[PDB]
Amino acid sequence: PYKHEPFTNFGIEENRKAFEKALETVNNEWLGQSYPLVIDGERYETENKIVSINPANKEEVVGTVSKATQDHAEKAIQAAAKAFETWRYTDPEERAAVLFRAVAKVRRKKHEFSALLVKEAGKPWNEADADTAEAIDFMEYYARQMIELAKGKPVNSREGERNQYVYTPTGVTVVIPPWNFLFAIMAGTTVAPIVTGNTVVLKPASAAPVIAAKFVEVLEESGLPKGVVNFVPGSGAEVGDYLVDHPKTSIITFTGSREVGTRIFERAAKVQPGQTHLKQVIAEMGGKDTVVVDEDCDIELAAQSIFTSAFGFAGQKCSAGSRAVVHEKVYDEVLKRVIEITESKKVGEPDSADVYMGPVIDQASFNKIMDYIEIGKEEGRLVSGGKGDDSKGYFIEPTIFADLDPKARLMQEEIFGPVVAFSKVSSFDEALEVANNTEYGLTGAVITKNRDHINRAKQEFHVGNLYFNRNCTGAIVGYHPFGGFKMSGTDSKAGGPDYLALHMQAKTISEMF
Repeated sequence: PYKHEPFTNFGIEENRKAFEKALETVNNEWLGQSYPLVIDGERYETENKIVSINPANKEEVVGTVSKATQDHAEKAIQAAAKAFETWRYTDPEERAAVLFRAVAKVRRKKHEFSALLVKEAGKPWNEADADTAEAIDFMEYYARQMIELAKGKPVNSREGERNQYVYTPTGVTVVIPPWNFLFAIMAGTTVAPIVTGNTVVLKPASAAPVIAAKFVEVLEESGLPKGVVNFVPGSGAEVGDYLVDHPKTSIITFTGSREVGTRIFERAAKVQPGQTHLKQVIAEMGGKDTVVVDEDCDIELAAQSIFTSAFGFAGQKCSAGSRAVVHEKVYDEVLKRVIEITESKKVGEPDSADVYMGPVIDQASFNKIMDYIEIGKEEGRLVSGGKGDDSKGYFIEPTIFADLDPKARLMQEEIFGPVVAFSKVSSFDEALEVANNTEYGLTGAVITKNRDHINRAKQEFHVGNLYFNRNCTGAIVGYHPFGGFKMSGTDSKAGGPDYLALHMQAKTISEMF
């Protein structure tokens, strides 16, 4: 019985005023508060801290969170291990219930959760609203999915026996979510194991730990027993490796970079002394996403599709289309039109609805993107943006490079910033060739009036999320399941039908009479 959370229409004055009301509530009350580690229901504070800043205004502290060590991580694993022993026998109805009232708490404070993402992550108003609505969706949808899974799957029974095929919970689950989709993905990859009866150690992205802290609190208020959820933000150097390596860790659910995910996949397979199981890794490892524009297309749609793909949340999306692969017949026109839409938009602090683009997340991220913009001048032609300054916030203009070789670094490597790369092709055959030439297979868009080309792409464009005559940054839970092939990870389709069963192990029960 599921339909998605409607986005806030920011054209109505009645909606615009409520968000304005909510942002000053966050500005004055929610901000600058202090958040401890949470292990087995107990609050741990350290003298050493992670300081969360407003990326649009680098000297406004959003909050200061305690930083965990290898000892705190050790205690978190045991907390979750011990808590698993009872939580795994909890009625699926009473696990889905924790999610249902956690939804209700988030829906009540919808605009102020959104306003915190604005503050902590530098998210524009529509983007921050979409993240919260998507967080709501995950919880609603995974609650309902567990109810359905508790019915089991039918198998054949011979005359004189009763055969049952059911799902059981697995073990301790290390959750490592990213900074970019700070709410939704972290809400989804946290609630999915918990509703399926597993116990969680949550290592939120240190680039944004206040939302996760606020979310952990929401789950404690929702009926979670001590140790089911554990909050341990810290260094991937000390804490991260330790959680992955631990003998009692059963599953790691990871969303982030390819280089980190590769390390995790490799490390988790190594059966440690005292380990009595094989570790499962669920990994979404970003992408390098492609908008194919055919010879015969709606040009306006092609341009609007490239634009939103490239510059939704300053290009800092796993799904972000940093690649424009465009037919020679329409090349110069589509490029002309993309430049017009791009530089008509306003980049600044998201203190109003009309700001389409905010800043990047931090200094390290600012540097990397700025290091990549230099590479684009050596490899292509700068036709828009390329300017950035980190003096008030980490602000970089939406950047467009043209005339790229299909094998250029800018056409191959994840940038996670407001950058597109244009490449001209001379047929649809060559367009799929270049579209398929990266190490990734997350998302892809095709813009075409040609029916044969749609049908061909359905078989031949090798991405997990394939789109026709629209942008490649859709991903709505229950409508478009999300996950990719190749180096985009293990293709675990978040917000689809198969995802909860990935956290569970099947049990066959048979009684001979």
